[PDB]
Amino acid sequence: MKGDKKVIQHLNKILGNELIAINQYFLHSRMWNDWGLKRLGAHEYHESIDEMKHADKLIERILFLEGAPNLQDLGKLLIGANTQEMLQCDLNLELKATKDLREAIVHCEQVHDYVSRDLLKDILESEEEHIDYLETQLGLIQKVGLENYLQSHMHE
Amino acid sequence: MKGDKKVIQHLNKILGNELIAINQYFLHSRMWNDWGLKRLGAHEYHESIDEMKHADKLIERILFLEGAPNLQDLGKLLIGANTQEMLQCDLNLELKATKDLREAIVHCEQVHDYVSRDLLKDILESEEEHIDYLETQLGLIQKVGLENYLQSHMHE
Amino acid sequence: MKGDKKVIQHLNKILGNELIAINQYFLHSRMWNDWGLKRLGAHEYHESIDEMKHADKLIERILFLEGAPNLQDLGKLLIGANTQEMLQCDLNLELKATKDLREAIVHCEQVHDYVSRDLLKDILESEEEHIDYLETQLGLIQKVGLENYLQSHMHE
Amino acid sequence: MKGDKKVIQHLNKILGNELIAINQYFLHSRMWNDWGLKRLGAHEYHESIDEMKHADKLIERILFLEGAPNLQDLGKLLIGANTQEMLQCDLNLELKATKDLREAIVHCEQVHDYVSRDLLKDILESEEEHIDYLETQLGLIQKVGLENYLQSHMHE
Amino acid sequence: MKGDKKVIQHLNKILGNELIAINQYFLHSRMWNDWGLKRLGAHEYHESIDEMKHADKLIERILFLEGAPNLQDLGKLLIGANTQEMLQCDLNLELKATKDLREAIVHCEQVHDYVSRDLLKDILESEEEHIDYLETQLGLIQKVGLENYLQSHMHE
Amino acid sequence: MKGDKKVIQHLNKILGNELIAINQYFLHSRMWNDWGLKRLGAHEYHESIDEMKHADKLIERILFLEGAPNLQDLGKLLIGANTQEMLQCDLNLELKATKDLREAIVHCEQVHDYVSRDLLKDILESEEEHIDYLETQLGLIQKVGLENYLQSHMHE
Amino acid sequence: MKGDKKVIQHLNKILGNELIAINQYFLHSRMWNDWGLKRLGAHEYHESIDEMKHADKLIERILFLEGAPNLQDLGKLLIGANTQEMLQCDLNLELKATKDLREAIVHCEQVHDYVSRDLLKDILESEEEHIDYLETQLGLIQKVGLENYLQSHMHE
Ligand code: HEM
Ligand code: HEM
Ligand code: HEM
Ligand code: HEM
Ligand SMILES: [Fe+2]
Ligand SMILES: [Fe+2]
Ligand SMILES: [Fe+2]
Ligand SMILES: [Fe+2]
Ligand SMILES: [Fe+2]
Ligand SMILES: [Fe+2]
Ligand SMILES: [Fe+2]
Ligand SMILES: [Fe+2]
Ligand SMILES: [Fe+2]
Ligand SMILES: [Fe+2]
Ligand SMILES: [Fe+2]
Ligand SMILES: [Fe+2]
Ligand SMILES: [Fe+2]
Ligand SMILES: [Fe+2]
Ligand SMILES: [Fe+2]
Ligand SMILES: [Fe+2]
Ligand SMILES: [Fe+2]
Ligand SMILES: [Fe+2]
Ligand SMILES: [Fe+2]
Ligand SMILES: [Fe+2]
Ligand SMILES: [Fe+2]
Ligand SMILES: [Fe+2]
Ligand SMILES: [Fe+2]
Ligand SMILES: [Fe+2]
Ligand SMILES: [Fe+2]
Ligand SMILES: [Fe+2]
Ligand SMILES: [Fe+2]
Ligand SMILES: [Fe+2]
Ligand SMILES: [Fe+2]
Ligand SMILES: [Fe+2]
Ligand SMILES: [Fe+2]
Ligand SMILES: [Fe+2]
Ligand SMILES: [Fe+2]
Ligand SMILES: [Fe+2]
Ligand SMILES: [Fe+2]
Ligand SMILES: [Fe+2]
Ligand SMILES: [Fe+2]
Ligand SMILES: [Fe+2]
Ligand SMILES: [Fe+2]
Ligand SMILES: [Fe+2]
Ligand SMILES: [Fe+2]
Ligand SMILES: [Fe+2]
Ligand SMILES: [K+]
Ligand SMILES: [K+]
Repeated sequence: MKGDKKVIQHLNKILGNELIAINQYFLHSRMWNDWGLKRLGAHEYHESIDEMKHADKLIERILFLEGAPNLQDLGKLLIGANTQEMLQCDLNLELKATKDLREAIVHCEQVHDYVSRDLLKDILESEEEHIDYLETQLGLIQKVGLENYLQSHMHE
Repeated sequence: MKGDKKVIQHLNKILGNELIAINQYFLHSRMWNDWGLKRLGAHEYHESIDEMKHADKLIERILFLEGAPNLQDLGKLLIGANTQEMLQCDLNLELKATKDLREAIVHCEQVHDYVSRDLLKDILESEEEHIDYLETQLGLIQKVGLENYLQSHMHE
Repeated sequence: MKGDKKVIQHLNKILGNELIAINQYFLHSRMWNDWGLKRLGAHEYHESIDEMKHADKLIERILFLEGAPNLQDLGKLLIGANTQEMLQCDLNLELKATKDLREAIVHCEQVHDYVSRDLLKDILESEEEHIDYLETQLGLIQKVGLENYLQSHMHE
Repeated sequence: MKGDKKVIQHLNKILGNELIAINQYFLHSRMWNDWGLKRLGAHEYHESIDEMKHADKLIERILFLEGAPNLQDLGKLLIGANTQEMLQCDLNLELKATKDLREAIVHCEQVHDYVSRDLLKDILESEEEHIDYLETQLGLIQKVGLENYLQSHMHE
Repeated sequence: MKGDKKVIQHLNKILGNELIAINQYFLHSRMWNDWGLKRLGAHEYHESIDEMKHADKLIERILFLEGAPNLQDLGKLLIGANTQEMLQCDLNLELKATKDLREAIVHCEQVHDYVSRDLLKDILESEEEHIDYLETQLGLIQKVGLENYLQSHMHE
Repeated sequence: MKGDKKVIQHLNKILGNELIAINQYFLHSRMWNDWGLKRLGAHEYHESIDEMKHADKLIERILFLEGAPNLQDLGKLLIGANTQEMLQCDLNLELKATKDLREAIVHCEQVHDYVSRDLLKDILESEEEHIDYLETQLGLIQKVGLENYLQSHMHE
Repeated sequence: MKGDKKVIQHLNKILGNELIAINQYFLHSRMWNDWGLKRLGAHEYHESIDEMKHADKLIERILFLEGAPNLQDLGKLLIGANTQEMLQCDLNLELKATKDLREAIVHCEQVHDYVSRDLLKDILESEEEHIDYLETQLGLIQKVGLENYLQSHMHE
């Protein structure tokens, strides 16, 4: 079905953010597992999988709308050197992603692509849950202390 | 069955205390959940449900006794800003509530409303369990340290 | 995540309508039970639970957006003295509440809080089902007669 | 297999009556449901489904006989404004349908299309059960009174 | 264990009331069954059984306290002539019986017979439930009309 | 609940498109079954049932909003003579129908009928899935050849 | 455990090839699904998943060896425009990848990193299986014809 060219460009931009998130979260997950922080690693792995699922739905929609999904252009991964930085790197990524999602939704609405809008709203709800998770972890580090917070995420 | 007018006023006063506790504990539960302290949040939620059940029983008794349950007047909620304050606010409210229950029970005994006395003694048993839980939590914060106490209440 | 201050005001206004509904429908449910109209009583109880779940979702959203849920201010309960009045009182409250939901949705759209919009739309769908239930009951009272209508709602 | 042109014309005429009944009865069903008369609504829905099944068998037989099923021409729906009128509209429609079925059966017999006759006879049996149902409800309204009759058909 | 003579007197007085209610409710039950009002007859039968269980517990207590249970003196049965009168007769009996229960509890409390007091409170709780049932049925007759009320209690 | 008159006109217009599609796809389904192309006939039957479900939800929404569902007006069925034409006729109907859905949604949004908007968006999502199916089949005909495509849809 | 720097370089080079293959195959899978060639789509999906698992193991080994996995430098995706081109692009990628694997294995053997050699040998077995699959499909296209080959891969 012939889609709006600007919508497709937006969909491809959201896809680009997912592809960053996939790799960033996967690496952070394996870094935490490597350190023995297996509960943090397991949770970060599931964040990664969520983004893989987002990317898949974006790819399917771009192809239905007769555009070309861009999986070639991989933007800058934000890799931290410790748990506190890793969480904040993820949270910086998510905040930038939600800004792009909101702008894409505005454009879908303007050209009446309501099905793409709905897809993007679904992704956005998930990213806001991710933001909640990240803010909540950083807040817990402050309330319980870094050492306790890491202790609590050693064993699954 | 026409009840004693002052007994009914006592029952409405107990009901008013229940309505404060429902809202205060429900908000505290959701604050704890929002902070990622989900074991505290789940326990406070069950305390809130406990108060909803007390209110229900009082409402039904007031109606049986041909009174008018007052769900309109909501007294002051005591909303803490951190875990220590939230526990102490709940404890302050429980202590005021039990004082009112004791006076209601004196009046029921005086006019021979033994069934209302029984209902109020059941509520009071529950309130003293609530007090024991709150006092114990505050005690545990001093024995294990606030950061340890909060750590132990992160995960269900 | 930092929410829009006027969206948060809108959410607290919707929450305030929910808190009226919880108390109004709970009291009506227990009044119908007390009269032995158990089928009305049970249906109204489940309406009350619906509103408790709406309030919980609003409370959680407000807190995520870093606002303060307002559970302190309780508006006017509309309590009737018979089945016809109680149904019309509920219907009056739902119509007022849907007006506030629509204005809140307008604001969420204006500032691109699409997740809050979605949540309010979900609540709005529920309220329109509540309206449909209430209008239908008032219509059945006209079609079958009041005494028949009440007879059919005596027994669960 | 090449059918008789006038038989196929008869079959298309019966189908056209089925198409009126599907729509008329589906609308009456949803109106009854809308008014909270859910037992009437459910039973009319099932009458609707029966007519859909009649239409299906007629379409398959027309195509086997190398005819062209006519789903384009929709005759006049008879929509009532209250229960008594809706039942009478349905009955009026059934009685016209059975007149057409009988004439179709005569023609099938005359040209030895015995399998078509058998299908039409099966449909006619169902229409006569529909007629019995409708006549019987109208009699019950008279015997038990309209308000009682509607009361008995509120709840499934 | 030697009981207080006046407590035992009180218990025999309560037992006397139980014996009236057993026969009164049993007869009313069989009258309603005989008339084909089986739902009323079944519920009245269960009230009779309740009173039989009360009598059993009073007999057992009197014998433990080394008194002599009095099953010989049967007070006046109030037998109604129609459903309304029968419910009112039952309600008159219950209200008179709760008056004697309260005076017995006062005396139990006065001589520290706290176990007998607890037994009488449990009975009194059952009697207020019986009162609620009877009051509610009389109220339902007013709200739905006598003929509707009886119709709804023909079939179990 | 009194709805917006132009919204109801839009819903009745969507309903009109559903009624065309019901009959068109049902006839196409039975044509495919009659030719022994049973996998195409079964899938087309399921499209037809999807449309009946859309029609049902529209009818229910129109009645709730106190409008009059129009099941009387049946637009022009596009009936093809072979598989390729039938698929294109269906595709042409869907593309016309999504146009009317988009315009109906614009109007719902403008008058704040957010529940009607959500219902139409759900229908639109389904229609775009239908378009995807149709376009894909026409594409497979080109990629595998007509004879291979038909062969693959003989047997369920 | 400190690993050989040049081994880690080899592992990151292998990882770079996995990352290309993941994206290329995932996009080829979804292109096939979009065209209705769903057997090809599912199989290419599972190839993509295989590469994700190769990547994971490489990432884990690199971290264990105190290296930094490189997920940032995504090489050129080879995207075909039709089934034959897509298969050949995949085969070209696999053949380049196996040459890098053989060179990495030589180096692991030279420095006695026999655990790394074993992991690479397991990956190599899988790539050779991937090569066999792809060569076989290209051969079948020649033996059965392109249209037959695609036909056979439409339905799962
Ligand atoms: C460095 C890049 C990637 C890595 C390491 C990776 C890793 C993984 C792993 C380990 C799994 C679980 C496989 C299993 O054991 O079942 C998985 C699943 C999956 N991947 Fe990836 N992945 C990557 C990139 C991608 C991309 C770019 C996409 C899509 C565009 C994607 C789509 C999926 C999907 C759909 C699943 C299955 C999710 C489900 O459970 O439903 N992946 N990935
Ligand atoms: C007059 C005030 C209230 C009364 C009498 C009341 C009563 C009740 C009762 C009887 C239950 C079922 C408890 C059980 O047996 O499990 C319940 C459940 C619940 N209440 Fe309340 N409630 C009140 C206010 C509230 C408020 C203000 C909120 C939230 C802001 C709330 C949230 C809930 C929730 C979430 C549930 C569980 C619902 C479920 O089953 O999923 N309630 N309430
Ligand atoms: C106003 C037009 C129509 C409406 C609203 C309607 C509605 C429905 C609904 C709601 C169902 C149940 C679907 C499910 O939940 O599985 C159904 C089933 C069905 N419909 Fe219709 N329908 C319409 C027209 C037609 C026509 C014109 C035909 C045939 C000529 C037809 C044939 C069927 C058949 C065969 C079934 C399956 C029934 C069974 O075996 O249970 N429908 N319809
Ligand atoms: C001193 C007077 C009476 C006492 C203490 C007494 C006690 C009891 C008790 C303890 C039961 C068992 C109830 C249960 O736990 O389910 C019972 C059952 C019953 N009683 Fe009595 N009762 C008395 C008089 C009567 C009378 C006067 C009638 C009838 C005219 C009656 C009719 C019945 C019946 C029909 C049952 C059910 C027995 C069954 O299971 O078939 N009772 N009674
Ligand atoms: Fe995402
Ligand atoms: Fe396509
Ligand atoms: Fe834009
Ligand atoms: Fe969605
Ligand atoms: Fe995310
Ligand atoms: Fe955690
Ligand atoms: Fe360990
Ligand atoms: Fe309480
Ligand atoms: Fe009462
Ligand atoms: Fe007092
Ligand atoms: Fe008790
Ligand atoms: Fe309490
Ligand atoms: Fe604890
Ligand atoms: Fe609500
Ligand atoms: Fe937060
Ligand atoms: Fe506003
Ligand atoms: Fe939602
Ligand atoms: Fe509501
Ligand atoms: Fe009853
Ligand atoms: Fe028919
Ligand atoms: Fe044929
Ligand atoms: Fe004829
Ligand atoms: Fe037959
Ligand atoms: Fe019929
Ligand atoms: Fe009902
Ligand atoms: Fe008794
Ligand atoms: Fe003894
Ligand atoms: Fe005494
Ligand atoms: Fe007891
Ligand atoms: Fe009693
Ligand atoms: Fe549709
Ligand atoms: Fe309505
Ligand atoms: Fe318009
Ligand atoms: Fe929805
Ligand atoms: Fe469609
Ligand atoms: Fe065959
Ligand atoms: Fe690989
Ligand atoms: Fe290590
Ligand atoms: Fe080397
Ligand atoms: Fe190995
Ligand atoms: Fe490979
Ligand atoms: Fe197919
Ligand atoms: K009646
Ligand atoms: K072939």
